Amino acid sequence: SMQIFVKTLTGKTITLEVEPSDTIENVKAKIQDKEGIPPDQQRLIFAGKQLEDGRTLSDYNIQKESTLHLVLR
Ligand SMILES: [Mg+2]
Ligand SMILES: [Mg+2]
Ligand SMILES: [Zn+2]
Repeated sequence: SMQIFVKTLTGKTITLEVEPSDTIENVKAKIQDKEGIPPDQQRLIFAGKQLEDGRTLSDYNIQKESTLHLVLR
């Protein structure tokens, strides 16, 4: 039942419920439910790296209570 956090540029904090197997595309689908940003307009960054829609959270060692950064495009 793992939680992660997404911070927008103006400091909003979105809490997501994810599994380490979830893909980044999944995470954007969850963010869309909460914020109303279509997945194609979302950039997610973690530890400096842009995250790719095909990889999973585990593929990036993103664990419980990690913070991802959300920027638009
Ligand atoms: Mg899931
Ligand atoms: Mg599952
Ligand atoms: Zn995509």
